Amino acid sequence: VVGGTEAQRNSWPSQISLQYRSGSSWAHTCGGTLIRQNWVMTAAHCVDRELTFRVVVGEHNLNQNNGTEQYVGVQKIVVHPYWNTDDVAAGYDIALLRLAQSVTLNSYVQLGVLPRAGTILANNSPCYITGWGLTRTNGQLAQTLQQAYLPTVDYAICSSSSYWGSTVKNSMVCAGGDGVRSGCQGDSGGPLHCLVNGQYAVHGVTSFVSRLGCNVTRKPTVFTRVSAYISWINNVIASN
Ligand SMILES: C=CCC[C@@H](O)CO
Ligand SMILES: C=CCC[C@H](O)CO
Ligand SMILES: [Ca+2]
Repeated sequence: VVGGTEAQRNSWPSQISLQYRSGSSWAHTCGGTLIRQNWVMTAAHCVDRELTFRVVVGEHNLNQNNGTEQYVGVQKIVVHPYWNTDDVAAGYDIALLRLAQSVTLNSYVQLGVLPRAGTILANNSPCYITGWGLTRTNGQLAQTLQQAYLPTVDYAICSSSSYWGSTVKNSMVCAGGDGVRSGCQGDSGGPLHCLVNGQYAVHGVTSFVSRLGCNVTRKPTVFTRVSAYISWINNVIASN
């Protein structure tokens, strides 16, 4: 997250860190959202490669022991059937991971709330992006969980020539674009928490940003719209 501030360690309990084994050590690669004690929602492009993955819940500081972490392996990866690695702009950047074990819920580990199917947020709705991703374009990962205010930018506008144009679809949500705050490499798969009816629900899964840079004016961060996949999500967790 570029232009963010450290989050209180118990503000976003559904946030998880997706990591892969590099030889003998583990490295953070993406974010994700705990939606079931044994299910995690993330971006399909985060699990495109065939590597060994593990999920960490109740995490705050990646390099320090917080005394609240839970490490669990991933036994099943269900990528959306229409996902195409070479065409992220086509959408469908979403995947579901069945964890090898059910995590224990507590003050630092909670389930994220999903929106009602087909829900569209009004332009400029209040949302927050969270993650341990790059704090600067071509920079380095954040040690502590970062958060940033990132209001939505509706489709009509986001798909206009002055913004993303035809690269953005109605199955995506755009947020930010003030040239100061944004998601960045390492935040992918993470949540876009939006305040609706006095409650924060996960309306997006971080998908991509501009090739020019992370924080670019008129180039908001693009997210997979969760409300457009509610049926698919339930169908998967119902038969797996
Ligand atoms: C926050 C998303 C970064 C994803 C990049 O790979 C796209 O340029
Ligand atoms: C296992 C801890 C996460 C490591 C990070 O990717 C950077 O050191
Ligand atoms: Ca830690």
